[PDB]
Amino acid sequence: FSCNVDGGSSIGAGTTSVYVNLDPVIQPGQNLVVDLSQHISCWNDYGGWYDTDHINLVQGSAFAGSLQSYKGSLYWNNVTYPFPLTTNTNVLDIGDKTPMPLPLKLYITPVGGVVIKAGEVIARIHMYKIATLGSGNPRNFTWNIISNNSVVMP
Ligand SMILES: O=C(O)c1cc(-c2ccccc2O[C@@H]2O[C@H](CO)[C@H](O)[C@H](O)[C@H]2O)cc([N+](=O)[O-])c1
Ligand SMILES: O=C(O)c1cc(-c2ccccc2O[C@@H]2O[C@H](CO)[C@H](O)[C@H](O)[C@H]2O)cc([N+](=O)[O-])c1
Repeated sequence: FSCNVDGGSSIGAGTTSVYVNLDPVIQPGQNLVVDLSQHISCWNDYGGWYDTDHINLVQGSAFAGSLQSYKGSLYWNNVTYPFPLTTNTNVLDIGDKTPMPLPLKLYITPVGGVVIKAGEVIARIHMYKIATLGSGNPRNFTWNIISNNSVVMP
């Protein structure tokens, strides 16, 4: 099982930064929408749904410390969860060799000028993989989400 970010090197586990582009200006009462499906894609390394991979996001996925007061909802594979995650999410099965954009979005409500600083971590999303055959070769991933640009709110 592997993923990449913006079509870069293949990733089988571990921590990777994911750089996003956000609307530079938002109004009071407006949320930021981070569509991670545009950045992270994953696939099964055999194809044909041989040794199908089972992927979920993990309780403890959270905002960056600086943004701890923010509110959020996380969309994963047809379901929306409050963020930070206090439960794991549903499981997404991956079996094609052709990369699948991850069905992952984050909706962020700023609480408490600059609402997002360019270059700062926004959120840390933990992901778990286990496959079907043998031990399933469980793997842990972290996606550290970072904006390329600042966002301001009047
Ligand atoms: O385990 C890894 O860390 C890892 C494995 C592989 C890989 C490459 C070639 C063939 C099979 C591979 O892994 C198996 O894939 C199964 C179906 O997805 C299934 O996931 C199996 O459990 C798995 O062993 C690639 C990378 N990579 O980042 O390019 C990473
Ligand atoms: O090892 C497992 O069985 C397992 C691991 C994870 C996981 C994936 C990604 C990042 C962190 C993860 O678990 C945390 O690991 C901490 C120690 O490193 C620490 O042990 C935390 O308690 C733990 O939650 C998810 C699942 N899962 O089923 O979604 C299972």
